[PDB]
Amino acid sequence: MRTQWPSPAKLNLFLYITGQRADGYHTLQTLFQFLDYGDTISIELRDDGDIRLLTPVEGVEHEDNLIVRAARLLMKTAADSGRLPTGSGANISIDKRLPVGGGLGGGSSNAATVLVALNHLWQCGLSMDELAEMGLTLGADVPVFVRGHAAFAEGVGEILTPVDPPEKWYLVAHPGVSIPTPVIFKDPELPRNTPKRSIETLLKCEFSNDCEVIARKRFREVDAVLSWLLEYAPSRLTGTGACVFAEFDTESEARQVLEQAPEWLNGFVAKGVNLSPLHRAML
Ligand SMILES: Nc1ncnc2c1ncn2[C@@H]1O[C@H](COP(=O)(O)OP(=O)(O)O)[C@@H](O)[C@H]1O
Ligand SMILES: Nc1nc(=O)[nH]cc1C#CCNS(=O)(=O)C1CCCC1
Repeated sequence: MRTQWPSPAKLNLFLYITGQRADGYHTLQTLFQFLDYGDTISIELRDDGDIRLLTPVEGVEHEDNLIVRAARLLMKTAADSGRLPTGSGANISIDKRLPVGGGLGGGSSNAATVLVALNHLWQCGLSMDELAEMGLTLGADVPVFVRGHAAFAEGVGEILTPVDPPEKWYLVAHPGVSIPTPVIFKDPELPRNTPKRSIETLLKCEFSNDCEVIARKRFREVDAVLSWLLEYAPSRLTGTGACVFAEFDTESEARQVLEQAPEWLNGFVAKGVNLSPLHRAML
């Protein structure tokens, strides 16, 4: 039997950088919402203990792939606590719609979907807390996807308070440039002093992304996409870019703007989701 599992994108609806820890990571205040749009991961169980990703992700080696790393990490954690039925393995395939890189979190979502699916399929019985703890070792974005709810995130992104932001419609655009996440976070001029504020304050304040000014300055393609969208709707960088999104109250308006968009915006339209499609599938 094959099972299929959603791997949704996320948006950072706002993002404030509040400081930096000694190990390099930044402490932030951000608001995660899923999109009802993303990759689909298909899994067929194996009985020989092997883990095989059958569909390569462009530019990613098999053992570097967050899909394989998640699966191996669950297998090692489960086997070390006696929670791995003998012979547990998997064949994994992905229909990948999310850009590799871009701020939509596709790789982290892939890892989270694999952790959740294989925990169920192999019957490891790991708790949400346990999966999120292992997920954090694969990326600071992974716990929000594991836990499955829109959330106000503090710390480095793993301190998650569920909130239900309005589920807007979004035109998500991908500028034609790859921005490595470390470039933004290493920039001397990145805000790392935005005051830490309460969720009420942040919900009433206009949403912004502290990384946007640097992404726009350093990558002309991002500035171009943001300038175009800003004529139609509130629009912002998500993550550290390059992806930008525009927010609409209705599906109709979002799709009309996308119809007008030059092809170099590389756009799609999707609705916000406060419950992850992964967790809606798990019901
Ligand atoms: N299954 C995967 N999907 C996407 N990227 C992956 C995957 N496995 C490893 N990666 C790596 O992670 C990076 C992209 O991660 P992703 O979460 O897509 O970033 P972003 O948040 O910028 O979209 C790439 O450098 C790539 O090498
Ligand atoms: N806290 C971090 N510090 C770093 O130095 N690197 C990565 C970090 C992370 C994280 C949680 N994911 S996130 O989406 O909220 C974040 C990633 C893109 C922009 C916002």
